[PDB]
Amino acid sequence: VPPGDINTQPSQKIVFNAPYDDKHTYHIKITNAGGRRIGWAIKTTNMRRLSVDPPCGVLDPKEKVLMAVSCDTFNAATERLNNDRITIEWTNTPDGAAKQFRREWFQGDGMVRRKNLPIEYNL
Repeated sequence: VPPGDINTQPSQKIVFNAPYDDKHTYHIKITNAGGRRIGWAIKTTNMRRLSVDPPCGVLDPKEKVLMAVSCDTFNAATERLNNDRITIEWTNTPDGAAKQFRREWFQGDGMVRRKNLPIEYNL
């Protein structure tokens, strides 16, 4: 069956504040707003600058995880600011699955749901 939804905080996007002369580490609360257990994974678009940790996990119904999105120093006057975003994928976990993330959940026949959280740089 299709995966239920998640809630994230923040909900629509993530904003990083100048100054960018130091590394900053923001968070994201991901909550599983559905009726079944889900496995989830995270990407970002700019991996020399931006990071994610942990890059995946499992989440029972109503269960939450706090996730760290890091942003390294960079010259905000000079470098790319524009098409960055975080991407969360999840799917329902197979029947009788353990609570350790398995990439092959994402690969066989099934459904994958995603949500993007664009990054904004507040200069």
